[PDB]
This record gives sequence, C-alpha cells and structure tokens, in this order.
Amino acid sequence: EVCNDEVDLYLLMDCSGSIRRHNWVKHAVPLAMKLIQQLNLNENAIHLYANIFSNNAKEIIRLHSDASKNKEKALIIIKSLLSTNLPYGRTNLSDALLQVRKHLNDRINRENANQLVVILTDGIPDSIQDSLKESRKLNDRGVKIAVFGIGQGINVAFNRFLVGCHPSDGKCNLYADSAWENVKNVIGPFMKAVCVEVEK
Ligand SMILES: [Cl-]
Ligand SMILES: [Mg+2]
Ligand SMILES: [Mg+2]
Repeated sequence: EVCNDEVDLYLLMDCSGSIRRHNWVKHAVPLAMKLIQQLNLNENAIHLYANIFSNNAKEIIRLHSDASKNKEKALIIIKSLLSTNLPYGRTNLSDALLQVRKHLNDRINRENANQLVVILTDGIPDSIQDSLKESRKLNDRGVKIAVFGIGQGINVAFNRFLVGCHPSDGKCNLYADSAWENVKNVIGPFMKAVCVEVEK
C-alpha cells in the first residue's frame, strides 16, 4: 500500500446535502473505500479514525478499535454509510477538526505516530475563521492536514491555505481535487503524495 508508516489517520468525510444522494452512493462512499484501500491498516502501521460531518461531526470508526487496524472491518463500516439518511445538511468542518483535537487533548492518539487529517469535501466550511483556528491548533500539535476537493462547490485557495500551501502557486502535495465522475482515478496518486509528505 502507498501509505505504510506509523500514522494515526483521521478521515473527515463531508456528508453535506450538496453532494446529492446519487453521488453519495456512486462516488463518495466508493471513494472513501478506495482511500482506505491505500492504507496499511495494522497495529504497527496505520490506525484509522473516521467521522462524517455536515451539521455536526459524527464518529463512525473509533481510533485504535478493531476497524481502525483492519481494512476489511473498516470497509464494512464505510459501506454501511449507504444504508442511512445521508447526505444532508451544511459543512461544519470546524466541528470535525475539533473532534480530532479532542483526541489529542485526551492523549488518545499514539504519541509516537505521525498525525494526519484527510478531509474529503465538496464545499467551503460554514466558518472559514473557526476552521482555520482549529487547523492552527492542530498544526501546533504536529498534525498535518490534507484535502481532497470534489466538484464545483469547493474553493481551491481556501483548501490550499488549510493544508499549508500558497493559495495558487507551486506544488501542493497535500491537496488534490476531482470532478465527481473521476474521484477514483485521483485518490491513489493523492494518497501516495500525501503519505510521501507525511514521511518527510
Ligand atoms: Cl465550519
Ligand atoms: Mg466551529
Ligand atoms: Mg457541500
């Protein structure tokens, strides 16, 4: 797998109404699945955490749980997102990022592990101010943030700012975007690039 190191990886998956149900089912859920396929989930390698966020953040995979460390178990849970009332609601990224910072506050994370947040989003946060404030607090605790933007509702400058890049210029290995139909072709190269940056 292209991601293979001691990393606590916090997947924050936008489930906002803008997505549309057909895209949630045909693209968003399969994209999260393929992303997880890029990870060596293992006690001594990657441990996954996952939440969804729209109105609020909701944990779906607990950090260090069996599904955190086992790809087949993680994929069952992600697939279970199909049998829900999702997608719906707004884009409370700051609450999603807050849940990550609560793990760090409470020392739930492996202190020895690289800390990586990966955001899948099709929009702009409802509060850029609070999202950037949370992101700074995470950065101060050593957390790297990556963003995979989808569709026409994103703001590239903001996503680039969030991950620590110049908003328009130069290579930004912690950022990629894609049209809805193409997400599964962009996610592999993205996760490869992200994991190279995390290891360096
Ligand atoms: Cl927000
Ligand atoms: Mg907030
Ligand atoms: Mg949206």
